[PDB]
Amino acid sequence: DNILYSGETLSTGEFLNYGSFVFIMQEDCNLVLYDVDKPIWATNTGGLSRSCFLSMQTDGNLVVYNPSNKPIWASNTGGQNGNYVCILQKDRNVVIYGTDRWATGTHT
Amino acid sequence: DNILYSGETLSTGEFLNYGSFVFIMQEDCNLVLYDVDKPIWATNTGGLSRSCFLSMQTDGNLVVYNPSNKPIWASNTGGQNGNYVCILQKDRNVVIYGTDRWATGTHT
Amino acid sequence: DNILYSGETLSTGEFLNYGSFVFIMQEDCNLVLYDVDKPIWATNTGGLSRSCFLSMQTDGNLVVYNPSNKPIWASNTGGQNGNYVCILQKDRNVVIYGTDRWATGTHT
Amino acid sequence: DNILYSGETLSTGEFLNYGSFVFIMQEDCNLVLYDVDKPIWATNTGGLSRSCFLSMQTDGNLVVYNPSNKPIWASNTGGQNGNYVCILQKDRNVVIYGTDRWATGTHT
Ligand SMILES: OC[C@H]1O[C@H](OC[C@H]2O[C@H](O)[C@@H](O)[C@@H](O[C@H]3O[C@H](CO)[C@@H](O)[C@H](O)[C@@H]3O)[C@@H]2O)[C@@H](O)[C@@H](O)[C@@H]1O
Ligand SMILES: OC[C@H]1O[C@H](OC[C@H]2O[C@H](O)[C@@H](O)[C@@H](O[C@H]3O[C@H](CO)[C@@H](O)[C@H](O)[C@@H]3O)[C@@H]2O)[C@@H](O)[C@@H](O)[C@@H]1O
Ligand SMILES: OC[C@H]1O[C@H](OC[C@H]2O[C@H](O)[C@@H](O)[C@@H](O[C@H]3O[C@H](CO)[C@@H](O)[C@H](O)[C@@H]3O)[C@@H]2O)[C@@H](O)[C@@H](O)[C@@H]1O
Ligand SMILES: OC[C@H]1O[C@H](OC[C@H]2O[C@H](O)[C@@H](O)[C@@H](O[C@H]3O[C@H](CO)[C@@H](O)[C@H](O)[C@@H]3O)[C@@H]2O)[C@@H](O)[C@@H](O)[C@@H]1O
Ligand SMILES: OC[C@H]1O[C@H](OC[C@H]2O[C@H](O)[C@@H](O)[C@@H](O[C@H]3O[C@H](CO)[C@@H](O)[C@H](O)[C@@H]3O)[C@@H]2O)[C@@H](O)[C@@H](O)[C@@H]1O
Ligand SMILES: OC[C@H]1O[C@H](OC[C@H]2O[C@H](O)[C@@H](O)[C@@H](O[C@H]3O[C@H](CO)[C@@H](O)[C@H](O)[C@@H]3O)[C@@H]2O)[C@@H](O)[C@@H](O)[C@@H]1O
Ligand SMILES: OC[C@H]1O[C@H](OC[C@H]2O[C@H](O)[C@@H](O)[C@@H](O[C@H]3O[C@H](CO)[C@@H](O)[C@H](O)[C@@H]3O)[C@@H]2O)[C@@H](O)[C@@H](O)[C@@H]1O
Ligand SMILES: OC[C@H]1O[C@H](OC[C@H]2O[C@H](O)[C@@H](O)[C@@H](O[C@H]3O[C@H](CO)[C@@H](O)[C@H](O)[C@@H]3O)[C@@H]2O)[C@@H](O)[C@@H](O)[C@@H]1O
Ligand SMILES: OC[C@H]1O[C@H](OC[C@H]2O[C@H](O)[C@@H](O)[C@@H](O)[C@@H]2O)[C@@H](O)[C@@H](O)[C@@H]1O
Ligand SMILES: OC[C@H]1O[C@H](OC[C@H]2O[C@H](O)[C@@H](O)[C@@H](O)[C@@H]2O)[C@@H](O)[C@@H](O)[C@@H]1O
Ligand SMILES: OC[C@H]1O[C@H](OC[C@H]2O[C@H](O)[C@@H](O)[C@@H](O)[C@@H]2O)[C@@H](O)[C@@H](O)[C@@H]1O
Ligand SMILES: OC[C@H]1O[C@H](OC[C@H]2O[C@H](O)[C@@H](O)[C@@H](O)[C@@H]2O)[C@@H](O)[C@@H](O)[C@@H]1O
Repeated sequence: DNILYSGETLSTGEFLNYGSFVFIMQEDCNLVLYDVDKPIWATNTGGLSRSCFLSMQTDGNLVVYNPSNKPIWASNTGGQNGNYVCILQKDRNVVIYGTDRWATGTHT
Repeated sequence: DNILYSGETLSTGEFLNYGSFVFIMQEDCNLVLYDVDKPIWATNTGGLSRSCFLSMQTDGNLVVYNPSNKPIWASNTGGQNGNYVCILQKDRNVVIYGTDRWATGTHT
Repeated sequence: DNILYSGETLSTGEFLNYGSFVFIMQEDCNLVLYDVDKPIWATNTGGLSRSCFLSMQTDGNLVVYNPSNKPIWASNTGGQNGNYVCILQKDRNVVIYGTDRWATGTHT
Repeated sequence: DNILYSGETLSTGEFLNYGSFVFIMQEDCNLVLYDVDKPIWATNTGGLSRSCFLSMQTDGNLVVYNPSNKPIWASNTGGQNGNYVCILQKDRNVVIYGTDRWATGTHT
């Protein structure tokens, strides 16, 4: 999938993907955007811990947590509580949008 | 694709899709969300014109336009100018989120 | 997903999808190919049973089974035992190909 | 897309993708299967030419050609003329299946 919704987490080894782009939460705690095999962007936090998870929070903050729940890296975009999405876009940009402004209200 | 970015248009017959969900801009100008063959939601504007297109504007407004560029239906969420996305989500909700709060800045 | 591999089954309500095309195993036991809301092809076996499942067998036969495991419809392409795939193609054709002729051998 | 149909070609830089798997026809003429950034399989023909293209032929043969149309590598599965598909499967195997055994005949 190419979208991480607020309230969701990407566990170790999990990722967002689109075409040849992979945004992965690595086991060495480095969050990396790859274009095939080339690292395009990273949090540069590899080695600081093991088995981190990525959380797209309801306050709009994207945070990498270690098992002890200490924040290793954050987008520092926390703020208003609502619904947000982190998207790995077709143009290779990873963007956080929010909050929701309109909906059809057809959610199950 | 399941995302319509601001600055984009879905021409007549074009759509957003995810699994069995299809959000289509029909030729009879009705914008309909289908779950397989069942209409789940619609703007109920079929017959009011022919060959309409759907525009996700930079002001956050989702508008259905007829060829003469007159708005047939709108979400009425127009406002701040920026970047927005209209997503046909995995939970079957069609939602508009915006503006962008953070990005890796890796866009080509 | 747009591929049903041999050894797999699509339970009631499950489907293959690609763009606006949905090949679904309905609860009324009718196997239907939809292009948005229009039925393009069907086995025309709706009502003959309830809760059927679709099986892409290892003998290359695509069979619709009722709960009592009696074949309601079949492609009648059963034959050589091997690996087959039933694909809902981008050109809107649903095709069974097989057997395998070559592989990288990189399966987990 | 995760399927290369017979009669199609993947030009230089083009690829098949599924999840974190990328089967790419590189500009250095090496055909490589990547699992994120790790090479899982390759034809090991990098440097033998520039700007090769991958062809899934109607005779069931998968061939890497250089601009001068000389075969750099082949699966050597050429044979019966018909319809074939090369699939980058969900189980990380890249497999060629063919020929077609059955179809709904709903192709546009
Ligand atoms: O250009 C962005 C960024 O790229 C490089 O950082 C990304 C790499 O950071 C670390 O070196 C690792 O996390 C590495 O990950 C690979 O190696 C790991 C250790 O062998 C392995 O566990 C992983 O599976 C993966 O293969 C990242 O690829 C670096 O150039 C940065 O300076 C730069 O900002
Ligand atoms: O915020 C007040 C509201 O909170 C609690 O309900 C939360 C749900 O409210 C609605 O049903 C939806 O907004 C639902 O979320 C869906 O729609 C969103 C956009 O409309 C979208 O962003 C989500 O992804 C999802 O599809 C909320 O989850 C509850 O306490 C209510 O009583 C209260 O009024
Ligand atoms: O429950 C939501 C909504 O569903 C129904 O409206 C959707 C239908 O609206 C019109 O009837 C048409 O636009 C129809 O579209 C189909 O028929 C067209 C005309 O034959 C055809 O051109 C299209 O390709 C399509 O097959 C929509 O499906 C209705 O029950 C609403 O009351 C209700 O709000
Ligand atoms: O707004 C001021 C800015 O406007 C003009 O540039 C617009 C581009 O600015 C950045 O490069 C990006 O924001 C780019 O959009 C990409 O990133 C967004 C999030 O960062 C994302 O929502 C988009 O989808 C896209 O990936 C903008 O397009 C120009 O006049 C600048 O000089 C000026 O500073
Ligand atoms: O052109 C192909 C084929 O189309 C038509 O058959 C498909 C329909 O067959 C039955 O009528 C039903 O299975 C129907 O399914 C819909 O209705 C069901 C009952 O209301 C419902 O449970 C399903 O969810 C679905 O909405 C199929 O759509 C028919 O014209 C054939 O002659 C023709 O061969
Ligand atoms: O047929 C003889 C063989 O059968 C049993 O092994 C079956 C597996 O054999 C290989 O490992 C693979 O073929 C594997 O299937 C993978 O590759 C196929 C193409 O190579 C592909 O179609 C499949 O989808 C899958 O990716 C088979 O599952 C076993 O009894 C062996 O001892 C015996 O030699
Ligand atoms: O385990 C499979 C296979 O892996 C390795 O071969 C794959 C690599 O082969 C060559 O080294 C290159 O084609 C390389 O491609 C990368 O480097 C290129 C040159 O810098 C660059 O142009 C490409 O974009 C790409 O980044 C492949 O990755 C090797 O270990 C084999 O022995 C082994 O069989
Ligand atoms: O082989 C004899 C036949 O060849 C020429 O027609 C080729 C087309 O024939 C059918 O229309 C289809 O098979 C079509 O291919 C579609 O269906 C295939 C399975 O049925 C599938 O594999 C393909 O991907 C495609 O969807 C062929 O392309 C022509 O000379 C005919 O006159 C002649 O009888
Ligand atoms: O080290 C990374 C950042 O860690 C902290 O920010 C994370 C926290 O921010 C907000 O308090 C909430 O969103 C919390 O849920 C979240 O954990 C700060 O120290 C920040 O400055 C760091 O950049
Ligand atoms: O008939 C549908 C709506 O049409 C108009 O709104 C559309 C316009 O809204 C803003 O002015 C901008 O976003 C424009 O680009 C857009 O066309 C209004 O009449 C509204 O009340 C209607 O609901
Ligand atoms: O009624 C549909 C078809 O049912 C039977 O064929 C299904 C069986 O075919 C082969 O025997 C095997 O592949 C079995 O696994 C499969 O169930 C036949 O009666 C056929 O004539 C019908 O068309
Ligand atoms: O060097 C790779 C292979 O090249 C040749 O095979 C490719 C040719 O095979 C069949 O003749 C047809 O499918 C042709 O279209 C195709 O180009 C052979 O030399 C083979 O032995 C090599 O392995």
